[PDB]
Amino acid sequence: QFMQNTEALCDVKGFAPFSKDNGIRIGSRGHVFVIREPFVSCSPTECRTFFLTQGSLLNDKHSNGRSPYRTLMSVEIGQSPNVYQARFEAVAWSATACHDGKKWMTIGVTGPDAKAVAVVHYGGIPTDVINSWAGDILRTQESSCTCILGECYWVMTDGPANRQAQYRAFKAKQGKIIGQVEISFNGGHIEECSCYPNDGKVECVCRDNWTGTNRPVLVISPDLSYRVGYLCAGLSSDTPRGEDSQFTGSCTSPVGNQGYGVKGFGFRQGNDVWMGRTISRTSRSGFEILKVRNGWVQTSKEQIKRQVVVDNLNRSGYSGSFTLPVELTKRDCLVPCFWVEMIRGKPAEKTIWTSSSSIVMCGVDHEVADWSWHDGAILPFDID
Amino acid sequence: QFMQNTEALCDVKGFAPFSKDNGIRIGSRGHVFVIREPFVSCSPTECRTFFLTQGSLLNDKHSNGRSPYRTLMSVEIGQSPNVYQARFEAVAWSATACHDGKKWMTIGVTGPDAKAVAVVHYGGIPTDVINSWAGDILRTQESSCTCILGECYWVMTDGPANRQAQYRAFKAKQGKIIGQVEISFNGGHIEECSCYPNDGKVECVCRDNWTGTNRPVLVISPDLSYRVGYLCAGLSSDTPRGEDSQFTGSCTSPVGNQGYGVKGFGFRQGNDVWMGRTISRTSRSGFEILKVRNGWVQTSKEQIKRQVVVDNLNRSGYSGSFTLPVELTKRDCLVPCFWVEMIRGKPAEKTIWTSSSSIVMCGVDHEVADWSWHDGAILPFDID
Amino acid sequence: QFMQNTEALCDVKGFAPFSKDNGIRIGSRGHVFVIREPFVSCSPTECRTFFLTQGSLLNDKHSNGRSPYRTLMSVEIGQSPNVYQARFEAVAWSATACHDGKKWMTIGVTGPDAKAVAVVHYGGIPTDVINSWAGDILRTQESSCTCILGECYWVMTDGPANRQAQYRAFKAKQGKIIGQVEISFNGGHIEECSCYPNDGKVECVCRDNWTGTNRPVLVISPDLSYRVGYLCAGLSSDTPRGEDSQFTGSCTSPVGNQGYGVKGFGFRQGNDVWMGRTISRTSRSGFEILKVRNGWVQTSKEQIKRQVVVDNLNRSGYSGSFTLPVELTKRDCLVPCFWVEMIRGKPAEKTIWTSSSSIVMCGVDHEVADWSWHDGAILPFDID
Amino acid sequence: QFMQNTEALCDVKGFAPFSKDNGIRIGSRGHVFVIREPFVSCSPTECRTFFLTQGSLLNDKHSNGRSPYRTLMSVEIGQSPNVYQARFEAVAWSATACHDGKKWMTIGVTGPDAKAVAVVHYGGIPTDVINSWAGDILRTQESSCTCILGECYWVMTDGPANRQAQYRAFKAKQGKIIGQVEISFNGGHIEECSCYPNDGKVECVCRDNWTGTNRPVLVISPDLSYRVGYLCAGLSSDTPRGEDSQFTGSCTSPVGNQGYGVKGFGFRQGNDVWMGRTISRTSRSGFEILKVRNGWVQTSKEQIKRQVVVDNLNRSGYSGSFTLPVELTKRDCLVPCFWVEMIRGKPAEKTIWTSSSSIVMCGVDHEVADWSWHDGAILPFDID
Ligand SMILES: *[C@@H]1O[C@H](CO[C@@H]2O[C@@H](C)[C@@H](O)[C@@H](O)[C@@H]2O)[C@@H](O)[C@H](O)[C@H]1NC(C)=O
Ligand SMILES: *[C@@H]1O[C@H](CO[C@@H]2O[C@@H](C)[C@@H](O)[C@@H](O)[C@@H]2O)[C@@H](O)[C@H](O)[C@H]1NC(C)=O
Ligand SMILES: *[C@@H]1O[C@H](CO[C@@H]2O[C@@H](C)[C@@H](O)[C@@H](O)[C@@H]2O)[C@@H](O)[C@H](O)[C@H]1NC(C)=O
Ligand SMILES: *[C@@H]1O[C@H](CO[C@@H]2O[C@@H](C)[C@@H](O)[C@@H](O)[C@@H]2O)[C@@H](O)[C@H](O)[C@H]1NC(C)=O
Ligand SMILES: CCC(CC)O[C@@H]1C=C(C(=O)O)C[C@H](N)[C@H]1NC(C)=O
Ligand SMILES: CCC(CC)O[C@@H]1C=C(C(=O)O)C[C@H](N)[C@H]1NC(C)=O
Ligand SMILES: CCC(CC)O[C@@H]1C=C(C(=O)O)C[C@H](N)[C@H]1NC(C)=O
Ligand SMILES: CCC(CC)O[C@@H]1C=C(C(=O)O)C[C@H](N)[C@H]1NC(C)=O
Ligand SMILES: [Ca+2]
Ligand SMILES: [Ca+2]
Ligand SMILES: [Ca+2]
Ligand SMILES: [Ca+2]
Repeated sequence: QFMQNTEALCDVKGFAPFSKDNGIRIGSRGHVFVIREPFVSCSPTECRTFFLTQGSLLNDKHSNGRSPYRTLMSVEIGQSPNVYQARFEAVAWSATACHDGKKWMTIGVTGPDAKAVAVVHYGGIPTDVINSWAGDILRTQESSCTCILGECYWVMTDGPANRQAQYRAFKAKQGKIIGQVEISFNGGHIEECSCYPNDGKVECVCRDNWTGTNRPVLVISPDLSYRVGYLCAGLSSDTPRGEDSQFTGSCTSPVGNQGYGVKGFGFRQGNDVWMGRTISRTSRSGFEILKVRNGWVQTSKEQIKRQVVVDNLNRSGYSGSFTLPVELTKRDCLVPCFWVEMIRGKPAEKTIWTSSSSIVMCGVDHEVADWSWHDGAILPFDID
Repeated sequence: QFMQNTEALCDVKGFAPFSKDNGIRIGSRGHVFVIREPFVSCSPTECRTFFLTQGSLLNDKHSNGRSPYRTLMSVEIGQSPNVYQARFEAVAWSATACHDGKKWMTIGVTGPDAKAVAVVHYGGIPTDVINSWAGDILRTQESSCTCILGECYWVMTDGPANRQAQYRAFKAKQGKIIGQVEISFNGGHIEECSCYPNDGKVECVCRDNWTGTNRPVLVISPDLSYRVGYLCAGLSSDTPRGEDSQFTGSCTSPVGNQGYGVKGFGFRQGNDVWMGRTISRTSRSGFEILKVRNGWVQTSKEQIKRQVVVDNLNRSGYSGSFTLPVELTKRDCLVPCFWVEMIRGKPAEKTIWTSSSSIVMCGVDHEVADWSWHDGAILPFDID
Repeated sequence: QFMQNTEALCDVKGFAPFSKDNGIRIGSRGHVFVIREPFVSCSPTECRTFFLTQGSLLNDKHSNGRSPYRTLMSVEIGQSPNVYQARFEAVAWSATACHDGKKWMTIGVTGPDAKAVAVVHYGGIPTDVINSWAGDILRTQESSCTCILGECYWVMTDGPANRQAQYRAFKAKQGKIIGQVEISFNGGHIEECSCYPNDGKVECVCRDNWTGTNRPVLVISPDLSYRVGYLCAGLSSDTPRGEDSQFTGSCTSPVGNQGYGVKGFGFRQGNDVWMGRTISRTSRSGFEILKVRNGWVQTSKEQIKRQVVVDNLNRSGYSGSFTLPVELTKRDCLVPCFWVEMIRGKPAEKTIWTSSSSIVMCGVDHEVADWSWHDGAILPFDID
Repeated sequence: QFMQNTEALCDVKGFAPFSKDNGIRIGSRGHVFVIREPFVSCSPTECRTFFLTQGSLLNDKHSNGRSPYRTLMSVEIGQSPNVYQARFEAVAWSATACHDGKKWMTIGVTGPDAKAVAVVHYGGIPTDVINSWAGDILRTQESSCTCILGECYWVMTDGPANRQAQYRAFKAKQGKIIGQVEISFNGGHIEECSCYPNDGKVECVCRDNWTGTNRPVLVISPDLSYRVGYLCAGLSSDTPRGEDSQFTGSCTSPVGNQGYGVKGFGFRQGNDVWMGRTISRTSRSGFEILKVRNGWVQTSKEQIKRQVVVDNLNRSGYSGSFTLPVELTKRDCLVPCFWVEMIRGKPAEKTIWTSSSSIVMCGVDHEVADWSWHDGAILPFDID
């Protein structure tokens, strides 16, 4: 049976802690991959954490830091990314994964920068390929893809990381690419889309790495018509970004004139929006989630909820979205969840290596207090 | 199929050894979580050990000792709480878990002391939340919850650990809270209830951490009517406690005028009772189980059985109750079992860390000899 | 479905290598239990290796050598007895296990020498108990028990290890003891029986630790009538033993006037017999298997086959029997298999610890060449 | 259900990366077997990596280098050959394995050089044996065997490694040998065949270790009629070999007059051929795959595709073939895949040990760019 995933996303008032893997703490002694770019995706029976290894273990000389050793692997949600619980998925230095109700689809991108290859896998074997079409680091979401009615959808970019690039959406059935579309977005920039199903469409909130401090939004229909623009809200959710009091929103255009960025996410809540962001404006530190009234449709600054998940003295990193399927929840709507990556090590910290751990939160019908579920590893390590 | 668990508890004459995990011994070299608060709960197909990790491994610098790293995880009964066999359950510094016949329900409490959040999980995803209602360390059983006819029941406390607090019982179906009751117990104190099903009711034997050296008893009906009082028996089963020869029982009121306490358990046996206690009156050392004639209904001192499980030269700790379901036993009654936690390390011992291991015993129809299945680890460890 | 196991044992011409776990070699670096007394038993879907741990790991200070830490655990056949693949079965310093077609039955004996308790487990929970009836180390086979038509059978001893003791056979269904018999064997001694099904009976070949250099044989019928005596063959198969040229067989009585012994096995082959023995007469070194014409029924010295499995420069240890069920083989007969335990460490070798590894061989229809699949570990280890 | 595997092999234009296990990198710290001779084979539900351990772990003193410790084990494709994920298959210093749709068949050869024994296992138990028929290292493919319509086929050699030997093909059903044929190949030499199903036949491409720099080809029909010769193509694919510009092909006879060799593979593509080879002509370094027009039927030098997988500065080793079954792909043809073994350590490198890791590629309908997915371990290791 294919998962329909045609339901509305649930409207939620707060987010509760789902899991914490403690991967780095455990890796001081246990056998745990150096990783980065973790993400969560669910099947009808379980949620799993996916991650890009460096082909090396914490506290080993090989952790010394797009290589040909990076692989996509997965564990059950809340397990550390440890060697002896890991399932191999793909050769990959960029990836996305999702389940259609019947099997896991994973996409791993590997190969040379000038001519990369994305291998689509379905049920644990390779089934199709997409080669780079613009010759400049073909790359993808680093979070869950989205499956509706047995067809799965994802976004890729090829081109410069800091100026205009090219963006395509793809649709597959049972691991075969059956459609694609080029997304026209002159002046805009899309990287590392965080996508989820809502009302029979794929809604993605992405990263502008060129000039925008606000985030791109892309809404794809099953026939690959789409709409694209920027998240309307009058609060900026990229990093780096400027102060909220100097920010004016835009539904159409990049605002803030700053480079760089970080993968993040948001969720539509009718006309409102939940948006995540690092607490710091200049560095990947802290993590808060804000609900903004009419923030999906207008340049609103009307904050109605805020929750802190990692405090501002502690490192954060990427964040991303996924949903709980109704075959697990028995709800009439899709429950929205997110993860946060907490990066440790170089160059900010004096270590030879870099890795991350994660925390996962899911939408519930009550507000939840602020706290900090930070990484908690004690650096440097023995190897340093 | 839901488990009925409407049967009488079996009347048993002695307890036989079920498992011993040797977690600390194995942790001198293997990759094993620092834990405390282990417990056992069964499904129709297996028994599992649940435990609260410290987000760190034995013999690692992170084991140096309510943190945001503590997690609830589980293994099959008698496996050490090791990294590579562990199943992740919840973010938690207090917990309870049980199976309804179809899936595992777990509850993990995390967050700040002033405003904690308990996340209910069902079949490995979050499904409901209970926030602190009194603002002072919302907390729960640290042992098995109890499911009857597809509805599961547990006890929580919010308030002071050493004076009057507030106590509630909750009922859920498929991970959704469908009822709750405040337990009126003015002058009494309830913590860390050890509960089991008997004759279509939930019977719990708890810890009074305020003034009582005797244990509270709470009997909850499926409609959330209840009765509450103290275990009648004229022998005290908390620690610390006074000498038995200075003790007089009470069915209604705390006796002994001493603070502090330890999680323990008892089982009704018609009108008699099996009660566990540490052998020492002043410290968590040794473990014995006593059967007292009419001890459930009267202030009896008539001991009819005694069995030692850990001798008085060796550390003990918490203990708790669970039952074997009839779909495993094919009996006409629910078999009563208990576990004992054996704590090692600081402050009693000169180590930087604290953890525990466990032994599990089940009720049988013959008396079993005394012995000592103690922890057996050799301290200090390399890290110390 | 219960396994019938009513078929004749296959008549076999040689034995082929099934598995080798390399447990000690791997334990120089990996996380592997110190063990002894390994054995193999099969279900309709797989063969497993069972073993008695010391509650400690190789190369750790706890391996420094009937304790309360010993446990029965199991892995798939040919896996090292490593922590992260092990299934917990029982608290045990002596054990037996077997499958009835539906579930695993295990028996673990633990407790004090004067008053030990054997806990019967069935499908991973305790289900019955046998307490010591003579007050002197209740003990059992250390190899597979035998199930026929859904009823399982095993042998136990209680009493002195070096003079007359007492011996009982037990029958269980679904983990409940439904029958027992005392085996009258005045002047004889039975320990550590190696049993298998043949033609709807249980045939066991045991160890005489009192005066015999020949092995006891016990044949039990489903109704617990039995016959008992000694393996007829005019070659001695215990260790220690005398030279074959000074040996005369007996069907009825212990021969050779020597103490001590080692667990071993034999298989009836119509009127012939396969018998295992250490190659050395004085120490547990080497391992050979001999087929003797009419050796089951007469004091024959007519050797018709010989195969070496461990050469005489290498350590051996216990050996034992099990059979392959027809639901795995699709044969019309039960295939006979054996294992050999290869003990390493103290007192023979200069180490602080003692453990073993294993090799498993199964009966085939062709002769197989001699070789040596010895342990191969390099002692002492780092810990020594 | 038996797998038919009667379909044509798919005609493919390039090969995409399936997996990379990073076994040596991970083994610098993790618990990973010293191996060599890895290979991949698939069932209807998954692909697995098989490998011959040395009965020892990387970075341990036992890794110090046909022993009686070598075993055949397997993991899921892309897992390192680590202790705690490994499934035991056979005692083996040479091996082959394949699935018939219902169960795994494995063959492990062990024993003395003069009189080796090959044990056939089926569904995880031994089921038949083949003893050496020529008394000189009985040996087999070190890659996948081939199953068609429920019958499985493989090739073995017995005799000298460097002059004329003897070669047989065998057929089994459910682990029982039901047929065999001696392959007449006077003047030729066959070792380490790489076989796959194509159009209801078994096509194998092998290693000539006597005089040929070209590879033998053997095509076996289900009734054990066969044809044998050499791969026609006018490019040599063994190592060592001469320059392509001095090479003329032959369909019938060994060409190049050089000894030694390396296990490799090729795939028929109608009348064309994909052939793998090391990039170096003198050493096992680099790996490229070439498609040659009419290379199956004529001495063609017409190269139409080339892809590099390991560059020529990096070590390679053995390579081999397998196919994806239609029950995984839902295609109308069998997808061709190969693996490459990347050997590290002595004598080329200054270490006490030798092991390998692997990369796996599968046939797709687009060309894929050149890259290098080399081993990447940093030698020497701590133990050296
Ligand atoms: C980590 O690596 C440092 C840099 O080494 C150099 O750069 C790398 C990329 C390689 O090409 C290597 O060959 C070069 O030597 C070292 O200088 C340093 O020793 C390393 N540190 C530790 C603790 O292993
Ligand atoms: C264990 O920790 C001891 C105390 O350290 C101090 O307190 C903790 C809570 C942290 O805030 C830390 O920053 C402080 O330094 C140490 O003094 C001691 O080194 C540690 N021992 C070992 C063996 O790791
Ligand atoms: C192994 O143990 C040796 C003997 O120790 C003594 O006997 C044991 C049974 C215990 O009671 C212990 O308390 C006694 O100290 C030691 O002398 C020796 O250090 C140990 N060796 C190693 C390498 O750990
Ligand atoms: C590795 O082994 C070297 C050679 O040792 C000798 O040869 C082997 C086959 C055995 O017979 C052994 O008994 C002999 O001693 C050693 O000389 C060397 O120490 C070893 N190296 C390390 C680092 O373990
Ligand atoms: C190459 C552009 C890309 C998106 C901005 O840079 C990413 C940014 C990163 C970052 O900002 O942390 C690390 C990513 N692993 C990297 N992606 C790849 C494929 O290299
Ligand atoms: C906070 C009061 C509570 C019950 C008395 O104290 C417990 C006692 C403990 C103890 O007495 O050993 C340790 C428990 N982990 C702690 N519980 C929590 C949630 O912190
Ligand atoms: C206690 C008598 C018994 C049988 C002879 O001794 C056995 C001999 C042993 C041996 O000879 O190797 C080791 C066994 N683990 C031991 N059994 C127990 C339960 O201790
Ligand atoms: C014995 C001849 C054989 C085929 C040429 O040599 C092989 C070559 C090898 C090699 O060339 O790398 C290593 C193999 N493990 C070895 N096979 C066996 C069974 O020893
Ligand atoms: Ca930006
Ligand atoms: Ca108290
Ligand atoms: Ca004897
Ligand atoms: Ca050659």
